[PDB]
Amino acid sequence: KRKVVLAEQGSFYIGGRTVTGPGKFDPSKPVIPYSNEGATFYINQMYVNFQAPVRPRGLPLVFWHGGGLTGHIWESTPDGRPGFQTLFVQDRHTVYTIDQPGRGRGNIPTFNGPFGQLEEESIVNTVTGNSSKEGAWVRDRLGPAPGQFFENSQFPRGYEDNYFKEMGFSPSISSDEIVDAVVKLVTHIGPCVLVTHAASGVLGMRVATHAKNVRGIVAYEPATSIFPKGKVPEIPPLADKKSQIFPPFEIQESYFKKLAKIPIQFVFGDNIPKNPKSAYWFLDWWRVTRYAHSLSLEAINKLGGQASLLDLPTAGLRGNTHFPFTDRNNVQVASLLSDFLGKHGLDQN
Amino acid sequence: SKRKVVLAEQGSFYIGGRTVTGPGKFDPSKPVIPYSNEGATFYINQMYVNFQAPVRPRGLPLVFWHGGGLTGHIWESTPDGRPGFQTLFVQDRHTVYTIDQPGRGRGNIPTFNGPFGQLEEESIVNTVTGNSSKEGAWVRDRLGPAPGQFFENSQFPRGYEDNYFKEMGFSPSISSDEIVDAVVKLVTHIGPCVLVTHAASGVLGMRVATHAKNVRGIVAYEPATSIFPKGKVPEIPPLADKKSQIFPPFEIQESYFKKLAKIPIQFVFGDNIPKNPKSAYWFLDWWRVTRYAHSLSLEAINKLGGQASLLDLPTAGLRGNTHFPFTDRNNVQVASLLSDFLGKHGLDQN
Ligand SMILES: COC(=O)c1ccccc1S(=O)(=O)NC(=O)Nc1nc(C)nc(OC)n1
Ligand SMILES: COC(=O)c1ccccc1S(=O)(=O)NC(=O)Nc1nc(C)nc(OC)n1
Repeated sequence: KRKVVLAEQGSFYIGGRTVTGPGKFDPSKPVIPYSNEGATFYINQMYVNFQAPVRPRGLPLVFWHGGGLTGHIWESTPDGRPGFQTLFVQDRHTVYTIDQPGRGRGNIPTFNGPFGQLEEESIVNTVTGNSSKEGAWVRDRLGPAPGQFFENSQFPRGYEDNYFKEMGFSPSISSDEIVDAVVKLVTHIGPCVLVTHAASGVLGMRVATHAKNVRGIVAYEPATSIFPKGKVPEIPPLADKKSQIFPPFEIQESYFKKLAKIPIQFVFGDNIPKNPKSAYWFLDWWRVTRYAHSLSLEAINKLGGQASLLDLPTAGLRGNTHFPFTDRNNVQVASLLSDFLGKHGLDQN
Repeated sequence: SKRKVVLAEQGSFYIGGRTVTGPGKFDPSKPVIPYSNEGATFYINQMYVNFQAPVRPRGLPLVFWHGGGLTGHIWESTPDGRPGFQTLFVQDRHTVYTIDQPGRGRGNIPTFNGPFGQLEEESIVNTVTGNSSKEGAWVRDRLGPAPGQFFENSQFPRGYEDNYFKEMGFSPSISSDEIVDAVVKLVTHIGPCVLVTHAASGVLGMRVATHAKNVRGIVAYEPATSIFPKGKVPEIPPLADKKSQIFPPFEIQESYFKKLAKIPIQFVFGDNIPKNPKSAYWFLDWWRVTRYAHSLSLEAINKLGGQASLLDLPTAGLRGNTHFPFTDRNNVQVASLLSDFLGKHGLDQN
């Protein structure tokens, strides 16, 4: 189950821009400590890893980590079982895994001075934000409160430290520049399928509207819904009657209509309440966010699309967290992804 | 195929680090976003580790440790897309570990809710960062004497400058002790192994070896900081500008320094390091004096009974290497010299 035969593997950087400091560079003057004087800095570039099997069949898969994550989540589970990278190379697909700008091996744009500041210009904010272990525990639905598990949980218990260690902050790079890097990658790859997660859900939808090479999307628990501009439906507040889900992203209808031209599947795990749950903010947030996505998919289908919501419990898989692809039953989750690819001919040459 | 690789297994994991906490208690009924430090536990300073194991490995696993401002990418591929040392050594029948050290790449960057690096009133890392420019890296890496220029003999993959410089970035002010600690923990997990280091990780790998008997050999590509027994640093001249000095050598207690005499150690240097003072080119002159300091460090290990050597790539018949010989155009020939070192010491046999 662990063996993999690669025709080739490697990694590269793509996307990004440059910014420049003031003045000139004199190679005769001390280079350390480093200075912005005469400086060119490459910023906002993305890291890309690829592994290609012998005799690939179908389109390459581009696995795009969720918020605060890296391509690690597709390589291995926290307890060291094979991730989707290995499983899909074994399923005969070329597999690309990225670290988006601002995350992991992607660029974090900072210079000589306060974080993110190039002289007078703020490239990214000096003040950061970052979830705690406790916030991630409830966001990911391991259980209703930190340290508590749902009885049915598929989480690899005992490997909590390993799991939370994979998460971190993201600097305030604009979403436009993140989308731009992935559009450039899709242009480089050719026809492909995006497999997204959480924060990369809305970003992958945007990429597809800019890149006809995206031939399908599977999004694991996307975090932000998308609608045509001016056509956001009524979405309730949370059960606390004060909080809202993430403001839906709005795009011009001419771009939104491109989503109707490819198969799209959103995949949700378990333990999302059907009814308001004021005691558990993130559980209630997932209830309303899932509802908003159901409306987003319906809007795509009213434009002639083929956009579906797969609830893993309906497929017979119980207890999945917000990371179904690293849960204990991730092989069965992968089988459902192979099923989607096969139905839509994305596993054939 | 030159690109074909057969893995018995591959994967990645996190190791090392500690936790820090914010004040107060976490209430799951209160809005979790925007993120707060209240009731928070944060995992900080952990390291990312990737491994690829061949079918039936022969000899010790290799741990490739990137230089300053880099990541494990530099061992995966060259800027122009040729195989890196990860592929070459898996093909050479060694299990290969590649790390992103704490503060770099997939390793943790310790920041929270607040100004960068600050957890309430505690400064975990500095808010003010430092980072080289393209121009600083060009001369540090000896592509040529000035940005845009290449040495006549250059092995750099010319035309792929954008790819190359895009791989570099800043490092937060994590203590070197905590970086060493994470790698010591990895070495405990792996068992007997060989460290292959680069630039900034040179001195760190020497330190790891003094804390971890499982390090059975070191190959260091152009280490940046020299190491000596405490209060035994030899006289080292200032640079030709009569103002600058090399990096202050690291000093360790002699009982730890002596551990370096028990294992084979090779430092590898590329080309275009001047023999004589060069006041017009600061980094070239810096490399001249830094290489000299390393020659004295290796001599101090040998005087204690060690097995330390300096491999100048031009003396081995390889001309034009930069500060990254393992991604240069002749990196296959550089790899053959690493295989030679491993074979000489039996580190390629079980
Ligand atoms: C791994 O799971 C997630 O990606 C994820 C999933 C659900 C909620 C939060 C996150 S996240 O915090 O970690 N990433 C994210 O999308 N956060 C976010 N993004 C935007 C654009 N705005 C706001 O605040 C309004 N928060
Ligand atoms: C890949 O090349 C190198 O690794 C490398 C190579 C040559 C010089 C410098 C570096 S470095 O940029 O990372 N720095 C390093 O080794 N640590 C460090 N950094 C600074 C800024 N100051 C001091 O001490 C004053 N030490």
